[PDB]
Amino acid sequence: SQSNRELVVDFLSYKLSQKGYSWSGHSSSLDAREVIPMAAVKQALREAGDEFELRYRRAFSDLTSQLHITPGTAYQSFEQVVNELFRDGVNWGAIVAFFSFGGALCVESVDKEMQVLVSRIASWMATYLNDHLEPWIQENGGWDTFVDLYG
Repeated sequence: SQSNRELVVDFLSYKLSQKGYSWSGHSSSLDAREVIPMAAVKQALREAGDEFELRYRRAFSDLTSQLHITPGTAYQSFEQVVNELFRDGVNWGAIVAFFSFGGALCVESVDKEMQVLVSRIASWMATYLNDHLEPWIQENGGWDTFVDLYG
């Protein structure tokens, strides 16, 4: 899904900019599956990832330090480490923790001067979302529901 790549890239750009860095009248019909506009998915995910970042100073330290992310890291290690964010199963709060992990991974790579990692990390996130999370999402009321719940 394109829309998921668009979510990833928006959330990351947002987080990088936030830390001072850089990435580099018609409604839907009812038969549409998401009738909620993408802008509002994005806005809600931005806010929730911001809120998640404020509650959890700690998180990912074991996870990011398990990762030891370099230009040699494969997707499979990222995947393994992300699986642990979902150890107890998928729910919307763990989806926010995932995006937030990706964001923190990006900020860390630009800090250690490995800009090249940004689009890889995004790509791993699109892949993870599409392989692993999107099937749960589209069976749990879509990003429409996520906006309902957090927006």
